[PDB]
Amino acid sequence: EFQSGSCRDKKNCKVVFSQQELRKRLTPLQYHVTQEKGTESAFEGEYTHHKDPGIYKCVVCGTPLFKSETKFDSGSGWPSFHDVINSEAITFTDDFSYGMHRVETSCSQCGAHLGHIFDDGPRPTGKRYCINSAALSFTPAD
Ligand SMILES: [Zn+2]
Repeated sequence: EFQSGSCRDKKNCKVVFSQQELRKRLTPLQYHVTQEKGTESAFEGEYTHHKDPGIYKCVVCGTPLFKSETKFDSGSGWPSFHDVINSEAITFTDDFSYGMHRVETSCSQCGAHLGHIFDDGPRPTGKRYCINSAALSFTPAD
């Protein structure tokens, strides 16, 4: 009666890298977050206080995820966006850890763990995509 598994669990990701390639190409924190559903510490991420115009992509596979124009300061300690470039890029699953309910967000293309989505976001969506800095790469606007 709930949603579970990324495309890695289902062994049907469109993009698959070997763990060996990812160990070299990602920092230990980026690897832990995206590959082991880790969470960076509050305010650990470069992109938390970062307001330059551009596009944030999945740090693993490069799929575009978030526009700078939806980024906002949630005071939470992690990057926060009120919308996604398009929802087909995200796998939403139910997270029941710690005796609470949250919706985890993962990349639908490679399965990377990104973060969570909450209902305390600003207008116009009311959504907060709460995303690890270490799950993202940033491409500055032209
Ligand atoms: Zn990805």
